[PDB]
Amino acid sequence: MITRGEFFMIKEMYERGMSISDIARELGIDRKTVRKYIHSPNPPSKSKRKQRKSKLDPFKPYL
DNA sequence: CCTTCTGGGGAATTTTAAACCGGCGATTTTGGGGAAAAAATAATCGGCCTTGACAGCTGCACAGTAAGAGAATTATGCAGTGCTGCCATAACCATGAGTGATAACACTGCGGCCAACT
Repeated sequence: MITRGEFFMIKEMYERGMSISDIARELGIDRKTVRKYIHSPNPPSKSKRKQRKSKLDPFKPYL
């Protein structure tokens, strides 16, 4: 979940010719994570989750 | 008057410094698996801050359009009646097939009789 700026920085510094491992060191990210993000379309910073059960569900129709 | 010393130059050789390229040893990095920790997200909890309402109640008036409710009128479909013709059914006889009936034995249902308890 590296933010827009983090992903932009990773992609740019990698494409400039800078080595990937020291890129990860500089940005404080795991080498596997950085390498995976190298070949990625756009910055991933969103997680989608659907609704979940609550306590007032059985009573909701009655209310 | 003569001899010896020295110096310059061209060629041959040697050594050391520098740079490249290859080989060898070390660390790094990538990938996968397992555990631990952090953070993010959602849900649930308590509580503070702020304000609306409760103060008789709302039914009516006008505007225009549309609908509808009741009564009178009209159209139409059903019904009723008479006369004639055609189709259906019914009546009889014959023959075949199905079912209700009859005999016999076995099992079960109902009515008459005896006994036990209150």
